[PDB]
Amino acid sequence: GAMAITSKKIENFSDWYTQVIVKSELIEYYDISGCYILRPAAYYIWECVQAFFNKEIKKLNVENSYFPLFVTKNKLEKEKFSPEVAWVTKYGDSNLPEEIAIRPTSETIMYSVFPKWIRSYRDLPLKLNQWNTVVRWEFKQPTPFIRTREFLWQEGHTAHKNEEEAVKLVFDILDLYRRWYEEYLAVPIIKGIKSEGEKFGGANFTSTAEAFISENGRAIQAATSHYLGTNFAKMFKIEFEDENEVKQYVHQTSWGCTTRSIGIMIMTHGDDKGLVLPPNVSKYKVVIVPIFYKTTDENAIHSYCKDIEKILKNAQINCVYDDRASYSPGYKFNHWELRGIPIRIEVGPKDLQNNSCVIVRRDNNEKCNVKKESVLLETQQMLVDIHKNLFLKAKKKLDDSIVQVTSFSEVMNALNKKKMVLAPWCEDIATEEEIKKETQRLSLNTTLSGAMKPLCIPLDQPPMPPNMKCFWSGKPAKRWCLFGRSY
Amino acid sequence: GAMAITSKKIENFSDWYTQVIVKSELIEYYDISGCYILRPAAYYIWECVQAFFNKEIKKLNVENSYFPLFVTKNKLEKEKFSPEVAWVTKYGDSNLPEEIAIRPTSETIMYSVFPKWIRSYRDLPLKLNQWNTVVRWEFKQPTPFIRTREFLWQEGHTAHKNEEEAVKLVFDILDLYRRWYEEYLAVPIIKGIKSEGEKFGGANFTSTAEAFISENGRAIQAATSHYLGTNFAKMFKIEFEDENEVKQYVHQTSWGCTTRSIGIMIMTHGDDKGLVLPPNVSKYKVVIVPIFYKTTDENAIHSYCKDIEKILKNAQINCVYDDRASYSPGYKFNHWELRGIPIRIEVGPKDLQNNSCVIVRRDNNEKCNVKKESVLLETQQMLVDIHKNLFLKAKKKLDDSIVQVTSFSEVMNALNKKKMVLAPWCEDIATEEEIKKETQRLSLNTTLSGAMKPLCIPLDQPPMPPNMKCFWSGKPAKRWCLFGRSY
Ligand SMILES: Cc1cc(N2CC[C@@](C#N)(C3CC3)C2=O)cc(NC(=O)Cc2ccccc2)n1
Ligand SMILES: Cc1cc(N2CC[C@@](C#N)(C3CC3)C2=O)cc(NC(=O)Cc2ccccc2)n1
Ligand code: PRO
Ligand code: PRO
Repeated sequence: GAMAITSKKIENFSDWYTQVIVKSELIEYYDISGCYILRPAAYYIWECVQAFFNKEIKKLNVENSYFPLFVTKNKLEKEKFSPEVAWVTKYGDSNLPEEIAIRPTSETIMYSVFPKWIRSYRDLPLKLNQWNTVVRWEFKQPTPFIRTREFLWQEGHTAHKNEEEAVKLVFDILDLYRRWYEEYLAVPIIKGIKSEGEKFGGANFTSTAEAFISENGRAIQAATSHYLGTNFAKMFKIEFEDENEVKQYVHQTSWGCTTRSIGIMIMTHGDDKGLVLPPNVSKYKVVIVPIFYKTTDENAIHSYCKDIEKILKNAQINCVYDDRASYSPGYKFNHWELRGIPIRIEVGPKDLQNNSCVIVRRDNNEKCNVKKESVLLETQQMLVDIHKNLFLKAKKKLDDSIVQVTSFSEVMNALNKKKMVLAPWCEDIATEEEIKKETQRLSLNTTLSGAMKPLCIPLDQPPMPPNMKCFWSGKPAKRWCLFGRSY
Repeated sequence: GAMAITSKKIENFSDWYTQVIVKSELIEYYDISGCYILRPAAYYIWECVQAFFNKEIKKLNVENSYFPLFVTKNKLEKEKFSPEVAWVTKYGDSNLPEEIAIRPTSETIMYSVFPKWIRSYRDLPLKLNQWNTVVRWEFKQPTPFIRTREFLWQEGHTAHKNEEEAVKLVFDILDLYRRWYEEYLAVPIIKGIKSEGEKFGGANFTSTAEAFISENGRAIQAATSHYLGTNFAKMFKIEFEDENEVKQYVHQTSWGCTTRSIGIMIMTHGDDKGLVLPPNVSKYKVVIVPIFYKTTDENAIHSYCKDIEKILKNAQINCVYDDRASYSPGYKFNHWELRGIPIRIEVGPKDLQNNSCVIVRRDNNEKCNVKKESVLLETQQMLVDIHKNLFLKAKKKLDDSIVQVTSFSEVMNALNKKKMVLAPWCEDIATEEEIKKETQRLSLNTTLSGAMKPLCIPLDQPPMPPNMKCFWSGKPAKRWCLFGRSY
């Protein structure tokens, strides 16, 4: 009975995951499949990254707005997601006069009105962002945080007078996403360009951040930044009069990150005692647990712990003193380890008379004795050191998951050691499907598809030797590409 | 042509309103009726009040969460909004296996899972809040901000071990709503209790803040705080084991405020030059406009204005220097008056050599000469004074809209001078419909209904004389009640 996780992360990944997100109180399941309740501990992470991203995109002059949840068939025909689109058809027990659709993304909704806001070069750039939810009602297997039917995200859309400005903003955003994942979630990502078979519909190109879950060998797209060029401008007639009084199409970007980031964080840092949180996204940085070794007095210990609590709160470090008289210290240790609190301070009589206390890190369980008036400083530093540790332990694990190959015969082996492969590729779009269908075929060897897809063409390219040929088709290769199984 | 408003507020209210919200760039209309785009200037107000409310409800230990947008028929039967509920019935061109509903409110969605979170008195109180959007797909006439089919709001839900705690939280929330409207929107409200015909379905009682628009004589409900008692607990089986090991029902509250607050603010402070913003919800507190009286040099004036801009930004007062070479100073004055900026600073050559500048308040258009090194301080104070002025001018207008009456014969007259009436009332629910139907009948005398409804029973009650009888039914009266036309 007790608590904790009954599956080990390295042995039954999927069940370890569902156990962790339910018992850490991040998530509640719901009676519609693919929909989940975000309880306060998870919503707090989202609020944290929201504050960071809002502050960074105000420096780029992006402004927040809110657009409607619904779109008409009329405006949806200008883009001619068709099966992922949910249709509202009645109110109460009577039918609507015209059925309407719930947004899977806000391109058509927003660009239906862009033309009245953009008429001349004086109106550019236009830079909008929304924090909202979208609905993609697919019938594949959902995964909490990772792939859901309704999810929270941010979506930004910009319009510029030329291509250079737009592309610069695309890559500025992509580095903001790098920081979102590193400075707050302590998660390393790889920047790259999607192949033509995988880019956003209507984009000129799609840039992307990719993460990897090494325990089950799967890549996950972490965020995207599309250069749309003038494609949507042509569809929606977003013209402006330039400084030579010539009509031009705007050059557009759109970009998005979702609550999938939370999932990625859990899958990277979680362990067999459960959740591990980077301090910057944990509401409580410290939990103080008292220990009464049948002590002659509770109240010296109560007094001491609340002294430590006010030391910590005066310096704006939010913490909690678990003084519940009903539970034992061991119960409390596990209760807060499962909920991911980064630092635990224990005081017993032994520590009280040495004017000391025990500090325990949640990441490596290393315990340290520290004098009372030293605790604040040693807490601050150690919070910092926890982040770096999490990050670098994840960074190493990312680096050691990429096997460089030059022929298809090396590929299946690497996939079955739970790796991605970096391979020379001709980038012809037909080969994408072929590679998918062959890797799946040779996967006869755990609920998700064995196909390997192109994940991204890394921005950091290794040199392409002179006559190096494509690992799949034998044609002359153009670039190095990442392939792997994904979510 | 030019710009501005072609209708005066006191003569064609509804058209003045639509002109103001479109031309101040608060709102864009959409091709689905009753749905509106919140452009950045309006969304900024919402973000402001969001920050205030988040900080205040964290002091009450309310925690933010996110629940799904959809509910099943199954969970919707436990509450047996039926016509306001939109039904999703297909994805793409295929039908869903079971149709699902979009939330008009989250009671049934959240309380379907409350029972697994509340099992014992140790689990109470439970305090949740959501920032989200809801859909009420009615076929009455929509009004931007005021009554829409999709709107943004906050909804809080709490569960307590007894009635006293729950009721205390109800009225704590109601005073937070009072502060939201006063300290940020500079809008006075009246606190009261809804009559039994107007309270939330399933509530024990509904407390409410009401506002009044004196230019067209209409009350608007500004926010609500419901004491649900154990009604929803009985429906959803939210039981807990108390400290005497007896099974008890939780006592619940729910409470909400929407973007209707923005509308109320516009209707209170707007004038014939357009929008008037309280500084605390304006992104730009100050706009600096340069004036070149055919000056021998632009650049002394450019230098001076940017000096003033850095004085203002160093002290964290966000402002904008309108240096567009194309437009005249008069154009710029109207451009920023229409957009509601509270303070305008003008510099011409005359002012530059006196080392002075002109400060103009947006509320009363009063202009004042001020020395350069004095500007910061005189800006700060004047921002403050603008708020109080707006508030008290609105407060007076609220007070002078209530006529106290004792018989029905006085009522129609007061309604036609655009007043509310405070009347002695027996509070029998039947009379509600009767009073509605009679006032509408006698309204033959501008697109909205002439019926007068009970708005609220004020918390601030005048004394009820000994044998005072109900103004409608002649029965002995119980309390004083506000009645009027509403939105
Ligand atoms: C939670 C989450 C996230 C995301 N996506 C999309 C790509 C992206 C990135 N990068 C967004 C564009 C920015 C991302 O995170 C997508 C999703 N659901 C789905 O696709 C639908 C679905 C539902 C159930 C099963 C299978 C599929 N669910
Ligand atoms: C913008 C906004 C606000 C609010 N409501 C509700 C009461 C409340 C208060 N207090 C909320 C509970 C807190 C409020 O603000 C309600 C609405 N639409 C509607 O009723 C539906 C509708 C749509 C078109 C025409 C006529 C009616 N639209
Ligand atoms: O869904 C996507 O991938 C793009 C980026 C956000 C809006 N549309
Ligand atoms: O809609 C209402 O009036 C209540 C308060 C927020 C949730 N339900």
